[PDB]
Amino acid sequence: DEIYEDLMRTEYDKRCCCLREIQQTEEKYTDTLGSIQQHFLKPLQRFLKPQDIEIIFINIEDLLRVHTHFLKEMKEALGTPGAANLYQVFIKYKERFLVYGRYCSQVESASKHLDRVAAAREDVQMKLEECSQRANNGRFTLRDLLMVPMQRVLKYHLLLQELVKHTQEAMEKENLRLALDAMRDLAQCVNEVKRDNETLRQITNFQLSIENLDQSLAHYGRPKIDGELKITSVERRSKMDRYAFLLDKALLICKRRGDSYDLKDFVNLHSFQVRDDSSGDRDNKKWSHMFLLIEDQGAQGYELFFKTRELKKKWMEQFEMAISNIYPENATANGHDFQMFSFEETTSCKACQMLLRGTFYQGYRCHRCRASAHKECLGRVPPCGR
Ligand SMILES: Cc1ccc(-c2cnc3c(N[C@H](CO)Cc4cccnc4)nccn23)cc1
Ligand SMILES: [Zn+2]
Ligand SMILES: [Zn+2]
Repeated sequence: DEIYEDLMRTEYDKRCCCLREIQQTEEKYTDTLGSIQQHFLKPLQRFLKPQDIEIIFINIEDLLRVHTHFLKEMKEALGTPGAANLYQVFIKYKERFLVYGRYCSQVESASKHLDRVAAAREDVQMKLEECSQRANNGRFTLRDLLMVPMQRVLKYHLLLQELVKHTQEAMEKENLRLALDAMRDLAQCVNEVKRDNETLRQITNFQLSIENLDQSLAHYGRPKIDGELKITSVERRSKMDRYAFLLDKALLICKRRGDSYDLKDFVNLHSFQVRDDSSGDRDNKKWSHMFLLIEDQGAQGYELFFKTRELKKKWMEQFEMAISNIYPENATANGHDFQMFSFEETTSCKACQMLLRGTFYQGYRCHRCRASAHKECLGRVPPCGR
């Protein structure tokens, strides 16, 4: 991005040059956090209402407080001849940079609110231009500066990557790779928050469209796939034209009515299994591509028909992915009973002790002992009722 680019401006040169670059951009970034606080946050408190400040700036002050201490510890480690303790700074501050979670989640809606407050008031609109002049001579608006903290967290792993490449001492190279991994994890934490928020928006849209559904879709996990299909059942053997929404825990069978969809059948995937039918084959005919969805006690069996082989293939992989998410490998290992969970507060995995990243269905919780864990960590968790 152009705004970040403009704001941030021998074999062992490269190694030493990278250290200067890291320290320079960190000072430049901490001053930018200071600029938002002094030139925008304190003067706008006299204009905007307290709730508007809370929404637009979020925890910006706490970010500045964390980076003030980070730049101080960075300077001491880089200062000492050798800079061998630099890796320890990045490892310690990865856990301190958790404060970014709240920021990353709320920043898009803070930008939207800032636009609304400025559009409604020429008074605020003129004060926003005034602040930009006193801080950066109008080169950067508050709108662009509030997006800078997010651009910055995604740069740390690109900075340490270059430093690792140009480090020749095998022990310092190995220690810096631990700091590089920890920074690569921080960049993944951002993606999980953006990705989960987009899922939460998609769910909201589906609630609007689906009629006669008297339940929140958030209870069924993540949307998998949605689309037209033909359906058959044991008691009604003729193909019914339908629209289906597949989420991790449920399949909704609806009837399309322009934009609106009327719920006809609710299928709870905890009790159902997928069975392939290769009979409709070699893409012979439209609507001949079928698989079965059978209830685990033989109570019901649905035949699902799709227009093409490509479509049927895609739906089958998504049903497999959904049932694997309800019932993952080692879900009942060591006395536990791990089930899909959406965590409100910041939580760590009982097995690897790492964060359950994101804002929606981040992992699993055993209902018995209440231990939290990642999908791939279930078998490693301590036995239920230690
Ligand atoms: C740079 C960066 C660092 C960390 C994050 C980040 C990613 N996921 C979380 C998290 N998740 C919890 C569930 O454990 C729910 C939750 C989510 C968001 C806010 N508050 C609570 N807690 C703290 C931070 N988190 C994102 C970006
Ligand atoms: Zn884990
Ligand atoms: Zn348990």
